[PDB]
Amino acid sequence: PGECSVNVIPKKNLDKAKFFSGTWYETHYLDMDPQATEKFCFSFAPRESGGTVKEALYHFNVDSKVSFYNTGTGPLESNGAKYTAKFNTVDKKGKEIKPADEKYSYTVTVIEAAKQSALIHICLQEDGKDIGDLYSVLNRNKNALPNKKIKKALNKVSLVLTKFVVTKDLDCKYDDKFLSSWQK
Ligand code: HEM
Repeated sequence: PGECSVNVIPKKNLDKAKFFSGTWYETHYLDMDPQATEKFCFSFAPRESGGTVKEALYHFNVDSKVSFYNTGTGPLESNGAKYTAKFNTVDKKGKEIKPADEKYSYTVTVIEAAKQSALIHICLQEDGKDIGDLYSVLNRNKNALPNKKIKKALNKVSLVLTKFVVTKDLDCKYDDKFLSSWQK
């Protein structure tokens, strides 16, 4: 069973306006499938209004040199640092090229945020059942190292940063304009 991790604790009192703004780059990631060894880069632009999150997602497969673009939309939980979204597929210009498949969703939890850093966890689900999960360290700057608060959050749940894949040395290609222009 590709079971999602337990003990994923949403940050208490996340500053919403701060987190749900601008562009976040993944700097480190830990796919919980040890055989998922394809190198990836990721960036996203999450926005929130009225209790609904609308975000633009960008992945880049370093192995295959193929990128894919998604948008996700879903309700923010009352705790303010977790949301479950449905997603579609779009092209670089924002047009839908594949509609949302109802049977798929994902759940994002913001575990910690400090200064220019954040730590999130994503659980992918098919029909409300776990199909896989990933932790990611985020930063406003592609090359930056995480704040110590991020490490403390990882240690609370027996993870260490060395187990994460480090992005900065890979041949990432980003579409920063797709994200910068999100909702403009
Ligand atoms: C907010 C954070 C993230 C969200 C919401 C997210 C969302 C998604 C979604 C919806 C898919 C499925 C796309 C599809 O099958 O059509 C996907 C696939 C995938 N994502 Fe993420 N992702 C996030 C972060 C990351 C990060 C940080 C990495 C690694 C650096 C990553 C690696 C992957 C991989 C390896 C796949 C499988 C792609 C394939 O089938 O070729 N994701 N992600």
